[PDB]
Amino acid sequence: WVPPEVFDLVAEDKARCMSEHGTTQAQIDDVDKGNLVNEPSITCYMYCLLEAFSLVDDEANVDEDIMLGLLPDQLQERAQSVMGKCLPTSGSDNCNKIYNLAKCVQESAPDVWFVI
Ligand SMILES: [Cl-]
Repeated sequence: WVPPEVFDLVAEDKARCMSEHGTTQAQIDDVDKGNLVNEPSITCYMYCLLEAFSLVDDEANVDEDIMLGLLPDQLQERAQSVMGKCLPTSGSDNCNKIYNLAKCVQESAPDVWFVI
C-alpha cells in the first residue's frame, strides 16, 4: 500500500491536478511526511485527486465505502476507525474541508493519510 499498479492508473489525473492547482512534488512529499499547511496548491490538489477517483462529491463529502474498498485489508479497521472520528468533513470550501480531514487523520492515525 499504495500498490505499484495504482500509480500508473493515477498518472494522468495526478498530472492534471498538479497543473490545475500549482502543486509541486515537494508539497506532496511534505504531506506524506506528515507536514500539512492550509495552502490551496496542496489542499486543492488533494481534493482534485479524491474527486478524480469518486472518493468525494461536489461538496467534499467522502464516499467512505469506496475509500474503504481501495485500502489494503490490514488498514481497513484503522481507516474505518479514523473516519468515524474524522467524518463528516467540514471547512470553508472543498479544499479546506480536505485539509481538515487530512489533519484529523494524521493526528489520529498517521499511516492512513498517504497522498499520491
Ligand atoms: Cl463527509
